[PDB]
Amino acid sequence: EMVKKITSMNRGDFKQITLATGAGKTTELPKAVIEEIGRHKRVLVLIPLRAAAESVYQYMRLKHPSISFNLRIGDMKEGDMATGITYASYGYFCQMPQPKLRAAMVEYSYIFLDEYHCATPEQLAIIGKIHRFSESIRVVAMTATHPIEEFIAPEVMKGEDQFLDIAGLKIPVDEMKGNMLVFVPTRNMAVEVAKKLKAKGYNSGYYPANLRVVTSQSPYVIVATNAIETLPDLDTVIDTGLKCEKRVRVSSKIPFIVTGLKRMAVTVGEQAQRRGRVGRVKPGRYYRSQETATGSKDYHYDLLQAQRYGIEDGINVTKSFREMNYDWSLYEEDSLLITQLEILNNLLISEDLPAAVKNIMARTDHPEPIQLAYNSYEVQVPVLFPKIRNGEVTDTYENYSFLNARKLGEDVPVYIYATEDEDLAVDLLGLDWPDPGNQQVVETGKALKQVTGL
Repeated sequence: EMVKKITSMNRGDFKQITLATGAGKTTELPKAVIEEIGRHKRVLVLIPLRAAAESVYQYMRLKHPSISFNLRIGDMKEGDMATGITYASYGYFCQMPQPKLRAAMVEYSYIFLDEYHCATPEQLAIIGKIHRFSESIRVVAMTATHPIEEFIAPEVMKGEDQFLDIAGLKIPVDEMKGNMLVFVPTRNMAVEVAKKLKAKGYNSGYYPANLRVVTSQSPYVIVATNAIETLPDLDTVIDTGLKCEKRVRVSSKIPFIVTGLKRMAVTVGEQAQRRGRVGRVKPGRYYRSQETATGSKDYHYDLLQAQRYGIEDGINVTKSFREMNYDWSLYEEDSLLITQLEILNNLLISEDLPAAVKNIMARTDHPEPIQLAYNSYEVQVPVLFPKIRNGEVTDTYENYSFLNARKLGEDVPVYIYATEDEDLAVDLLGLDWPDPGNQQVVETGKALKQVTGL
């Protein structure tokens, strides 16, 4: 039925498709579109995960031997002209330079965007990069967006006397005749307060081989992280409603960009994963905490990692994102931070990147190679900041391949981009970030003070 909606479209129109019925919104809708449009025509489907693109590819070449199917999760294909439907990852087209990306994308009758709501750096790069020639393409963006009892589990006050201590959540002792699953933010608590249940008397386990031995005996009470990737006869769910995910702080004073792991609330979909862990077998329970699960995923960190894919081509990934989201209306905007990340994206690409630094990004194991690109405007040698452990300065450092870095000492560098832990060392060692020495970063700073005021 939605086929004649999709087949109304000219080159230069976009549609958002909400419906996600059956085991394949991304399987059945393009099938129906290529039935109507013809097997002589190439159709593109873009899937976040590499494995999901392969899984859907295997299933569709099996259910449908009349229609041709193609997989693109690896290396580039030059002059690629496969005539059927193509299941590809976003990372695949993220290899492509802008002439090649254009040359690839105009060759399709339709381009289907699957699970745009994940907002991975490869996703935000692609969707922003294709909107640059939005006039030449037909773009369709689709998404997904037994009894369970609701109680907001109340927070435990310090020094307080039919309840048990579960990381500051009030859950009754009577619910320890069942089988319960604890969701926690810190990668540390799932070792510690999971040990505590065993130190209280409750049979417990953390986050494969250790899981199989733990799962068999009862009562079982497990503390776990975000691993949907079901469960042996799960009775009850407890949720702290929080997670540990990356944030980006922007300031007009050095360091301009600060990033790191932070305790933030989950989304509605990410909560539905926690709400939907029990129930299917028998009517189970749900105990969340007193924080609102957000409507959208806060993507601003991934948007920063996304800027890396615009450097070689000279594309402002953040500018390209802003305009795409004005036309297509895919995501929620924090106007101020988006506006702030843009001026930094003007700094990032204001100059040609030095050939040496352009090598280091490609071959290193640094989790944030973008940090090297931002700091190259002020620093010619990367700086090893002493690692922070349990909020305190250590003697340990990060050994990252190809960095050729200088250890901090007391010499504090002029950094445009820093980490919370790097910023904390400078607080705690009793030290100060110096002022900008390069005028282009001065210019960016003046601009960021201006855009916060309004």
